[PDB]
Amino acid sequence: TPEEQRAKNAKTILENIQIYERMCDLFGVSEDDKLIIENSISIERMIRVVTDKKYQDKKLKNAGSDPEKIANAGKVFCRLVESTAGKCSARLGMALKPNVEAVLTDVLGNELDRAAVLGKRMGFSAMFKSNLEEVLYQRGKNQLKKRNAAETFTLSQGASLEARFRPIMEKHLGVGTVVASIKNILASKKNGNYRNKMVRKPGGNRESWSPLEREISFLNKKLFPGPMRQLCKKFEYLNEQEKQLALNLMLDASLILKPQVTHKMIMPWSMWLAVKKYAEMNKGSPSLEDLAAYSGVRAFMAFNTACYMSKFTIGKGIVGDAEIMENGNDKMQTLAMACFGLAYEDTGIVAAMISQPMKKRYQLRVGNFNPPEKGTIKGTSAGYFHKWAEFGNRLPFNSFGTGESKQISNSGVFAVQRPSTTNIQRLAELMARNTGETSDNFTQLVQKIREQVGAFADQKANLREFTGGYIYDITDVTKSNPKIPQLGG
Amino acid sequence: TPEEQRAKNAKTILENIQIYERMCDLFGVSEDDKLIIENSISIERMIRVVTDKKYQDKKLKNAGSDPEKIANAGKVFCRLVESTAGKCSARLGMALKPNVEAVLTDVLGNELDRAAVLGKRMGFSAMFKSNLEEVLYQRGKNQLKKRNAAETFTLSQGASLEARFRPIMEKHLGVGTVVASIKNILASKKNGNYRNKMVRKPGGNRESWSPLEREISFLNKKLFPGPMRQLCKKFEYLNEQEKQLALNLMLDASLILKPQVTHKMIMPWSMWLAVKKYAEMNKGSPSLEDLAAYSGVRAFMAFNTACYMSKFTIGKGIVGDAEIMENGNDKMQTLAMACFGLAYEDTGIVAAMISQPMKKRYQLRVGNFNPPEKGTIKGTSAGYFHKWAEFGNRLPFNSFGTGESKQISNSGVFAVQRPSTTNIQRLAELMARNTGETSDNFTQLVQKIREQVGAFADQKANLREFTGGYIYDITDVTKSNPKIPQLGG
Repeated sequence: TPEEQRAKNAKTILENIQIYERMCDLFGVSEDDKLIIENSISIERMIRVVTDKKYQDKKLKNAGSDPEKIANAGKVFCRLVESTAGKCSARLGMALKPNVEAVLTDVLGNELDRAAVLGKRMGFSAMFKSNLEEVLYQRGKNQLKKRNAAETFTLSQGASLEARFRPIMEKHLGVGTVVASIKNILASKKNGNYRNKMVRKPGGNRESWSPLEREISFLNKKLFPGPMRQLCKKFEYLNEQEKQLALNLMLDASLILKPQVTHKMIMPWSMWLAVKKYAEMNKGSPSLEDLAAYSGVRAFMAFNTACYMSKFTIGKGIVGDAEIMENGNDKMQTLAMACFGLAYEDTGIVAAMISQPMKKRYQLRVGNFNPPEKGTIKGTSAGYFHKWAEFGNRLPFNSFGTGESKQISNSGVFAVQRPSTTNIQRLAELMARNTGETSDNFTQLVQKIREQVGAFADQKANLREFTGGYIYDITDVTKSNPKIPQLGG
Repeated sequence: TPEEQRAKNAKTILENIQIYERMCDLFGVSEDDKLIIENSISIERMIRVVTDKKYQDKKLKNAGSDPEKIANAGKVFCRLVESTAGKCSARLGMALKPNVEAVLTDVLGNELDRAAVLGKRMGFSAMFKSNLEEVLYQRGKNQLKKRNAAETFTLSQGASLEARFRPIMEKHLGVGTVVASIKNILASKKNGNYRNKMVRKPGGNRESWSPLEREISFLNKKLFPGPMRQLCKKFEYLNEQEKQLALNLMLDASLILKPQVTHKMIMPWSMWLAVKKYAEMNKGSPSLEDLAAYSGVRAFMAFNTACYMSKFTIGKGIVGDAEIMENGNDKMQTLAMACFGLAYEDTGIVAAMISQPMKKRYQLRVGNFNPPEKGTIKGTSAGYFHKWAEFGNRLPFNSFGTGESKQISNSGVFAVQRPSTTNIQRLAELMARNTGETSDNFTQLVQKIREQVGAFADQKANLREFTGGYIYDITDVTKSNPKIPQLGG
């Protein structure tokens, strides 16, 4: 089956490629300029705007009698990079919404109303944009609405998304994204700035239910087994302030605790195009199905492949303010961060894989990715993840558990006078948990969080990776060369 | 929106102008004598007396049977400047309370019972009077009641106000004003010289609550983030002596610490009239909406505009006692101080903006602004703030904060053996602050104040302005010419 999954993935990407090629020709993009990651972003952006069904309802509500509003409902704009003589600039490409719909309906089928097929791939793109926004600008103008601070922001990977995508992206969003959503849903229940809703998810659960259930379900799919998932089960029976308090403490606990939260890679569509043209310029050996997965070393193959000759803008100006500034390899880091979701990964790990030193925001420099008045083109530094690694989704051992099967209330076939490993107390706890015990949960789990943090603050002594874990060479997807990132100071 | 805010402001001032024009004609003021700032003050004064609802309740309580008390309840007096042959004097203007009420109800609407509409503009005027009193005479006869010393007085900007205004003026009053109020409220709880009360504030908070809450809220709106606002949250749970002790130390800390406290400009109503007549004498180019803001360089435009030809009294006598005395430009300084609230601003900054040397009380001379037996008129020195500056409301960087987003408990997708930036200790502090930790706060925050002062006593090395900050020319609202006030001795 996984080979056929790589094939369906390869077709999915080939569709995105065919759309993008058509989009590039549609706005008049020059052949070399098609490679541009900024152009990837611009097309992907335009597709979000067109596909924003909610905002289209609202647009209609204010579209009024004005013939200028009505004509601009037919036009679609795309700010794109165009180059000449090694210099580069923006152009305002324009095509009608039916032109965009034609390409989309042609490649994905007339039933774009299969919200699953278009929304899956566009969720992944919107997530990549959300990633890049998150590394860029700490979401300030959105958090002035979404009302929460920097630590909450760190756990809120993917929370730059338009609301419609948040259901689609369930697995990969950082726990804070869900938490912030719930906290803001309680504000919406005061403010009326919202419409409440009901949904269903085939292949997962045919349950037919609201944001309340949906969020709690996603929260259960994320939280740590035992106490935190038990708080997740309690959650419908917390009062609203108890929900906010619980959310806060769980969010804080999630700053340490790393239960199942899903990584993903999303390279830009122009990098997928770059992979196609690379395969072409390699004369019939690099095969996209070999790269066609949301997981595993195939992702590092694809990124380092893009690291041969892919192209992007350099503005002389900065996403910065002081006189200290730094090079395109920092853009290359930013791209990598956005592509693999590295924003809360270990910089030391990354420093060894990228095989160059890593950084914090006080040090990070980049451009805006938005097509320029004037600037210059640049191409990729070779092989950049000169070491790779195996991906993953949870803590090494989470927390200390019970005996695995022994030390329970002993059985006795043989008629012999005996001691016993008497354990009726934890047996009665297992009965209490499976019967759904409900008295003293909030505080109980608050305390359990307090002491679990302490236990973890011991467990750190070995709580570090899946036990084969090292930064192997690109000559060593074979995991032959186990080596550590750093000793310390 | 800000253009429309300038328009509503311009209408607000035009109303004040129409009231003042009518007031000037009502007491028989000569056309040139209408410009007089002392006349501005006298009208504004009379309006306070009429609008003092509390003191009108008390007046009724002692009005008794006496027909002389009853007739003088109908009369309203106004001591005003009148001039002849370059000499000047007082006249006791008289009009009935209904005459004053007619002008007010005519221009602001019959519902002067819209306490917001009249009280907003009158709070700003009463604040200007409080400013001028504060620079004049260090509030001695009020502080014999309000029981606190010179340093407390310096932080108590606006504390000359009648009580009713203190709620209205919440943003701009110096922190000491609130503090002194709280300390005197505790004395009132012994002495019974008061009635306690309840209020609500739309557009801000629909909470419906007493001076205790109101003061604590205003105090929270002022105090420094972290320790001082945390003391602000504790405050309801301090004992009464602990409140007094805390108030003292916070007040002392506020002598160094400059968290958010709001500047304002209030030029005299006769200076707004002077702006009108100036516009008139300029034949259709100076526009009041261009000047219509409580903030920004528009204020220096208006003051320097008044600096063309505005007029005021010179008495030969002095608010002074020794044989050393000095000129009308010192009145001009006093006016400026009262107009912009400069009383605790840097004299060096002001010396460069006014483009002439600045002073302390041992050097400051002025008149009483109260219409005279005999004296002479004088007019303004030209362009007086020959340099201007950008306004502001808080310290440059307050105090040193955390890392902004990095150096928290690291996440790990990749299965690799690793060090960590282990920071569980400050993570547990963030949990303690968001859970509302309550054991050891008074002393804890006393200590935090002690050490914060020390940290600040280091941080002074750069703690100086918003980083673009200089005394630019009036030819340079364009901020083109960055230059420093002084090097030192």
